[PDB]
Amino acid sequence: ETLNGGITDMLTELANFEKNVSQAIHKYNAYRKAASVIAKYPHKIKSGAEAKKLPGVGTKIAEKIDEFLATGKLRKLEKIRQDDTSSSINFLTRVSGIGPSAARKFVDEGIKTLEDLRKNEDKLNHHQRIGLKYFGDFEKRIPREEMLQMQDIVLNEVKKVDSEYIATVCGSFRRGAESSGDMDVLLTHPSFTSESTKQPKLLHQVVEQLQKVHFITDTLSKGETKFMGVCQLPSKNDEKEYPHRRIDIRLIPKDQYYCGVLYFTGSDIFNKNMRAHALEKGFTINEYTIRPLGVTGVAGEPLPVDSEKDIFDYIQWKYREPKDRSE
DNA sequence: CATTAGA
DNA sequence: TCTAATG
Ligand code: NA
Ligand code: NI
Ligand code: NI
Repeated sequence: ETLNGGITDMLTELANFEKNVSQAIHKYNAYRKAASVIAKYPHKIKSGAEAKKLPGVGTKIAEKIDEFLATGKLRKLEKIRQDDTSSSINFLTRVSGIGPSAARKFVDEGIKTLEDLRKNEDKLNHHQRIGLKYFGDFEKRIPREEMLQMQDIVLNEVKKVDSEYIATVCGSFRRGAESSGDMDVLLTHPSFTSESTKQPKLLHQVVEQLQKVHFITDTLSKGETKFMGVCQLPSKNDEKEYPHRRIDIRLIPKDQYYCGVLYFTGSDIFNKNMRAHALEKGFTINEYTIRPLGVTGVAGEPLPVDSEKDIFDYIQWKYREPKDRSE
């Protein structure tokens, strides 16, 4: 957590680069397990040789570790940091819609910057285009103050359309966060579950709703179970307009809400820990359900859930307010 | 880890 | 169809 920092950080710096600027899936894959295991080791790596005893640690990384340890740097680490092409790749990546593949592609073309990106707006797809348009807002944080306003509106229309609608704004927001990065909206309806062969319109209704009243302004990707867009708060009585903010709505079988609800609510660790618990308590938890464990090794049979409580009761745990779902 | 776009 | 990119 801190005695192997410099090792874990450089190593990750190492991993990410092969992953991105290079196409070395394995190397990359190599750098991460080590940085993973060099992470769990309870003592101060004092030498490569020392490290080396590790699993996944070979001659290459170890050699590396000696250099880092000896001198407070790595050349391999310094050259790349310096490298313009590689730089650029990391940057271009920042364009929502922009992935390593395309970032590499734009580069060879000579598209390095932001401006280079604009000047060839033609070269981008919708997504990337959108992203291009809202790069500054895109990167900005979401004050809960606003998260407050946002949610308001959204349950509003949701309701408006059909009163049978269940919207919940999940994630860090849900957990009290003073700030967020995009809103996540969990959506369900009775009239939609596990079997009941869809009702794409269900999602459909609501997205339309939001646009209709101007909350929704763009479309990043619209599917029959997963929308992904952008949004904006009606810029007041002037002098102050709201920054474009990402958005995502998702339909779900009413019979698997809460797990997902629970799940998407985190925290990652809260989840992981609770789930870990369910295991002892003879259960299995995941994003869509809750099945009791059969000694045979495993088992199935999704237990009925009506609320965040049910899952709790099941694994006979203390109800934890989302506030305190931190871990 | 699944959904969407896209070519 | 596969491959990319988001979450
Ligand atoms: Na990106
Ligand atoms: Ni368009
Ligand atoms: Ni979200």
